[PDB]
Amino acid sequence: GLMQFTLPVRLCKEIELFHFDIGPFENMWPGIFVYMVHRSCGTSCFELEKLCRFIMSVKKNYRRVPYHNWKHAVTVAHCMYAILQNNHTLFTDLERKGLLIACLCHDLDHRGFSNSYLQKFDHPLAALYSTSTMEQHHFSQTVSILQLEGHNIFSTLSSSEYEQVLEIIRKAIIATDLALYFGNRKQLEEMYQTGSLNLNNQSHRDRVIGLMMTACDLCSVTKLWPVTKLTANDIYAEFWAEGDEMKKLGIQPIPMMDRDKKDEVPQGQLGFYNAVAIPCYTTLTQILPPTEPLLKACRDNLSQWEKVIRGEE
Ligand SMILES: CN(CCF)C(=O)c1cnn(C)c1C(=O)Nc1ccn2nc(-c3ccccc3)nc2c1
Ligand SMILES: [Mg+2]
Ligand SMILES: [Zn+2]
Repeated sequence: GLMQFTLPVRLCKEIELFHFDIGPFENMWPGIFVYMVHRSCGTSCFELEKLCRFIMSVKKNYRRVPYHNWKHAVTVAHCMYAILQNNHTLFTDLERKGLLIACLCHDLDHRGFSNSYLQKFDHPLAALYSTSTMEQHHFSQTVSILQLEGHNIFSTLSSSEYEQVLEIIRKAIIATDLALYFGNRKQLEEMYQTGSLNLNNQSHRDRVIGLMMTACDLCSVTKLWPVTKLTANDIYAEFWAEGDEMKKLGIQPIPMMDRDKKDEVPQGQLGFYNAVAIPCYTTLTQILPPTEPLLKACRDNLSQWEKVIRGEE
């Protein structure tokens, strides 16, 4: 109390932009997160001692995989922060509180494998959670960490405020299951077009917060081209390892996961931008107009993948 986090000038300003890159200095990421909570939620949302202890236990439970790591957690929270700060007055006090935490926690204890690999390996998590296998695990890890002594950042909330925030976080985290995204965006499309979209309807906020989660989760496609391209390398490093593991189980992996089919990456990025990213950011921009720079940067990065195919890089 009276203790602002502040950042150096270039970060203080660039952090407000959608395309911000949190940088290679790991020891600055926790401070970057606290700075975003303090400015998004207020310096009174969380007891600093408890928040710091929660952040460090969350960090310790991300693994050293090439993509689904602690840098991803904080990257997906920064995007969510930019959305919240550019749409200040559309979100409740409890939403602003839950959603950044949801983003920090959304991939907790990920191992670098798809729900499909879990299910074909017959991993124990695939018997406990038949659909959204990893995403039910991530929420489960969030509640475990919140119940450690000194880790309950939500202590000051009423019984009912506490239940509403754990439920915002659960739905936020489940929505990051891209299998759920296609149906969620189709329904959001129809509802905005027929004019039936209603932000007082809790089931409508739910869908809208779910789309925000998919947008933040995919936010490597909204960065400066060299961030986009270099993150892609991490992303394939996991897909190809998964593919290698599929081959070990006696299963031909999908092309996306086969390191033998590297040559086709450019065209696979095009499919993903056209089938997933662009429609995601299009529908999001319709509903929250100030998110348009996510759409515009996604478009620039698609045209960069096109250039790759055309031999221009
Ligand atoms: C993390 N994640 C999934 C969670 F693990 C993602 O989808 C995700 C998030 N951000 N970005 C950029 C990605 C991503 O690149 N997605 C995709 C999605 C489909 N294809 N198909 C190919 C391909 C197909 C045939 C031949 C070669 C390649 N390549 C991709 C790449
Ligand atoms: Mg995930
Ligand atoms: Zn993620």
